[PDB]
Amino acid sequence: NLKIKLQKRRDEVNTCLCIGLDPDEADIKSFMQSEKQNGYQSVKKNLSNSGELFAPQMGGQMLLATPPKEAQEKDEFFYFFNHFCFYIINETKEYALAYKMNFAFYLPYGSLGVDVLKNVFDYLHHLNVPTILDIKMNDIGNTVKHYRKFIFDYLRSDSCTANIYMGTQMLRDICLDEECKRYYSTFVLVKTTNADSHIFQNRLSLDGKEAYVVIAEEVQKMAKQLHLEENGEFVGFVVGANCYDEIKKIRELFPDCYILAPGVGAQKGDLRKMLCNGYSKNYEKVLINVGRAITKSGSPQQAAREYHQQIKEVLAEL
Amino acid sequence: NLKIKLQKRRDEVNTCLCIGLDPDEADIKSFMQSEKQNGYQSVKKNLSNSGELFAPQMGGQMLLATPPKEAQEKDEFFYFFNHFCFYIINETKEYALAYKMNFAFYLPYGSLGVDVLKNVFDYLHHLNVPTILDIKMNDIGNTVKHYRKFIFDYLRSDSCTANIYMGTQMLRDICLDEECKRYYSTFVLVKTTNADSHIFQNRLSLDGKEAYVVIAEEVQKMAKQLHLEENGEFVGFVVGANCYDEIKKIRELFPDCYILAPGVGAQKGDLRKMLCNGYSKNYEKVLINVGRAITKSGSPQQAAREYHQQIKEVLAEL
Ligand SMILES: O=c1ccn([C@@H]2O[C@H](COP(=O)(O)O)[C@@H](O)[C@H]2O)c(=O)[nH]1
Ligand SMILES: O=c1ccn([C@@H]2O[C@H](COP(=O)(O)O)[C@@H](O)[C@H]2O)c(=O)[nH]1
Repeated sequence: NLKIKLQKRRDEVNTCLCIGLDPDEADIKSFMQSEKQNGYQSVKKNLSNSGELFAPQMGGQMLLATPPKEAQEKDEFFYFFNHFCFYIINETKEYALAYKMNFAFYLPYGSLGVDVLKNVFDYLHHLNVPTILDIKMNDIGNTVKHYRKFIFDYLRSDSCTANIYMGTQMLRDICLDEECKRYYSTFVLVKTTNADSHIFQNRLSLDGKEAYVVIAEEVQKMAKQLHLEENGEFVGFVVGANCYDEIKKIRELFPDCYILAPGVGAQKGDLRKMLCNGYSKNYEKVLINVGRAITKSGSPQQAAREYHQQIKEVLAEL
Repeated sequence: NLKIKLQKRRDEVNTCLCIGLDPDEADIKSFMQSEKQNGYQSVKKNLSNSGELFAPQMGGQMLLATPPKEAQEKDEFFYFFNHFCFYIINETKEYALAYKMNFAFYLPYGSLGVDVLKNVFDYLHHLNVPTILDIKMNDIGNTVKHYRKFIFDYLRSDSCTANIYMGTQMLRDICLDEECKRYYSTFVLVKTTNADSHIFQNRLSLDGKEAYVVIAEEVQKMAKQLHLEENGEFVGFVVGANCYDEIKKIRELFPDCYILAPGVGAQKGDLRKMLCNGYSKNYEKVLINVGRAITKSGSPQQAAREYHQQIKEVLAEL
């Protein structure tokens, strides 16, 4: 159960930093270039530092090797995609409460990237680090059951994100299995980081309440009807790191809620302002996601350490 | 460009029936059982009737063969998943304006199902039948670019579905490539078929207008700013087949809009009532999606022919 897992992890790493692992083609190609030049230094670390060492299920023999030849363009790309991901994990895991992998990044190459994603989730499962698939899933119940199988049975993710524009009944098919015997956590989109996010989230309303509030309220009504919390799980909220007024409102209305807050770093969200406004003494309840500001930095480990330090200093103020 | 493609196809098949291809585990297993017993009758048709015959890129040699042995459980499953999909297509293509494949169904088995999905889209591309990926995509622009690559470059889909809870700016990154030189169509969720769909879509409002209307209006404002229609493309709307009041309102507000209307068949939507309310003389502008009522019927070809007939009779009334 996730609530205990997050609490245990929080005490181990003393942070609420969530590392975003969203690799793009340039990331992979660049890592490949630098590894070819430095003689595969980061892959060597991946192979020794995976502790009980990890055995990838998808292309394990080739990943655990010398690298594929340049003539094998697909295999080479798969090798360097997997090892890029493992490199980020190994460079940053000491500083991470969780990892969030955005599904979109693992799709442009067809099934190749899904095998990578499987190896990533399997590695995180090996390390027992909390995991989130940013899939923003939304559909009718029958279809949602199939998303559930992929996210929770196949990837064995700890949580995912969901978009509830359709209604809250969909939560019944993502947060519970068929038999009503296994329970899963999700984070519902409430306020997003994009510039025009107010157009529906704030401008629409009911009975004096902005849409994002109505969405949050209805979500927790459903979470209570599903008995998630008695079964060690929760429905959390995605609230953008640049959404200062909203994160304050959400923490006020739902003191015990779990918030996932992307937007610090590449998107210029004010970490200190958001963490202050969103603060919970139980600080696993504000996951501060940082992707590109770590994965595209000269030194992912140093970047992660820096955010870890900032968050520590801000938590101390609070 | 899609608008001409749909018009041409409409004149060829004289219908607006959109076949949903959402195979579940029971569908695949059942097809496998019956093929083993009838001596692979449907696969034989798949192999001869694919015209210039189709050559699958993913596992083509094994798919074009005798079937895999039962000991090879994964290969067997892939073989029967692909051939189930090809069977539905071959049994129904004479009656289909388009096919809509819901992404969720192609995920529970990991990368295996994505290879199947690639072969499905590639076959439809071979046949030049209009295609829709029901992915309900929603994210920030940077991430949306990666969904675009998968949907439009990799799968070469004609269109997809999108959820615009985040805002309409996201349309810029799904409907246009980076260079602003290729244009793509999408259908935005407006009104959905699930029982509690009114909770946000109708109960939220702005200035007397229900949410689904505000969403539609803002969508078309953005579609016009993107110049899709001058480039042969459109942003359409998903409006449930059981959403009679809303489909009427949407057709009234946007006489020239393209509607995708799921819900007939398994979900009990009233085809005649919806088609009447949503009617356009340009009848490719109401795609009536029917999935399970065809794919789980004793005879997909007969089921498709029946819907084809009903739609013809209703269009004649109108
Ligand atoms: O409102 C939201 C919801 C989700 N994300 C996701 O969070 C991550 C932000 O990554 P980065 O900007 O830190 O690289 C990406 O996966 C993005 O899709 C946002 O940025 N904003
Ligand atoms: O409001 C919506 C939006 C999408 N779909 C999708 O349309 C298809 C309906 O299939 P069926 O009920 O005809 O089998 C499924 O892919 C489902 O996910 C709906 O049913 N309703």
